[PDB]
Amino acid sequence: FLKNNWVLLSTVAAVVLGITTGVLVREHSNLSTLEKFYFAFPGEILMRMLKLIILPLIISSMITGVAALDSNVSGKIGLRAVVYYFATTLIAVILGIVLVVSIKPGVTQKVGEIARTGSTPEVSTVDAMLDLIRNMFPENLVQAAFQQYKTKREEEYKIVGMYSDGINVLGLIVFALVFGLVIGKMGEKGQILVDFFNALSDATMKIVQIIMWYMPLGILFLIAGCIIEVEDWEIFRKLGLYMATVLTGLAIHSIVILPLIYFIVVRKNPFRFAMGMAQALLTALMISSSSATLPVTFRCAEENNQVDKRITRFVLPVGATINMDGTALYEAVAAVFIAQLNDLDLGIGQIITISITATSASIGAAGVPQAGLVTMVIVLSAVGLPAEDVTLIIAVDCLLDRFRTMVNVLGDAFGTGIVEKLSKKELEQMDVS
Repeated sequence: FLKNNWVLLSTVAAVVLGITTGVLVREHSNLSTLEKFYFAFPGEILMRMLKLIILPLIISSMITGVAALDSNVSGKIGLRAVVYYFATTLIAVILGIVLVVSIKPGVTQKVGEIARTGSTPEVSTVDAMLDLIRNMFPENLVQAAFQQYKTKREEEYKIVGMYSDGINVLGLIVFALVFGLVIGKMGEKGQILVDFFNALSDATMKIVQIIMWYMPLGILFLIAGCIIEVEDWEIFRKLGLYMATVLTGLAIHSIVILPLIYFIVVRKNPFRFAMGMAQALLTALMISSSSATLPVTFRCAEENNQVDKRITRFVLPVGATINMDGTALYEAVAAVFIAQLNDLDLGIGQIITISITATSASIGAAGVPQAGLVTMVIVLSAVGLPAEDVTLIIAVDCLLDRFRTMVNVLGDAFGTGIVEKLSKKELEQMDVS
């Protein structure tokens, strides 16, 4: 078993050791504010090392996957993937609404005891929905590689725009898809570009494999530092039911709904599918970033369970940005909890409004600095509640974001096989032409 499953064993041992180190240092020592940063420094180095790979990997993988197919086949596969993602997001939103309504956590608790932290960002709903489309088509490609576009109202108000930092994944993916479609059709004129991007993708995969060797040491200090940062257990005890209901929703989704759909579509063991991606699930748990974890998910999905290259190369980059299942669940649950905190009546129209708003805003908050706060503000504004109440959950927002990424990765892994089976006729038909 050793020397072949070394990476997974090292990751598990690092997780256990980091938990032990963090709890011991917190319980039997006291550190200053500055020293915790120097204790978590290796985690930051690992996080920037993983952040750097994202751009070339995403671009080359998307271009290769799109150019490896034909126009009609690419259209059909993209349509199937989009339909599957939308259906699973809508089902997740319904599940979250039903669970949070049935549990009724906010009624028993009192608003006065809970303390507020952080601030409420200024959000305009229509402006955000238009910013999505504006970012879909950036003005500059080089600027789109590390910057995003934002618009705010100012003055009977006029619109003024500005550029802020942050890689624009959506616009890059759209342009890569168009470029891959074009050079797939060019043929003998675009073969050199296809070869260039294939080589770039392979080199990026090798660099990722190199980074995976150092990953466990970073993970140890990442976990230890994250555990150290907690101030007291009173905030967790007061908000225990909120974590209970979000985690119950995520677990129910992951264990029931996705394997059930997999069984209605295909016929195999969904749990054999799920157990082969433990490395990717852990990667998601500690790194907690769907884009950063993409190389690991790619590698595990390609190697462990033998999936075809075209389906993986085309489904994984799209599912990185579009698939938002845990996010929507958390938005719905937290928003309804906030509504319960205040005096409100749960009408059917209001529930339908929340159901639509959670999905729409979660799709809107696909890639942004703080998706959760913006989505919560949009949902509250649609309902009519004040936007200041987003501050309460911030103290316990970080914990769930670790499991949301794991759920998203599992959903992408299941959807890859689902689409593969669905379009298995085309793969065989076009193999010789």
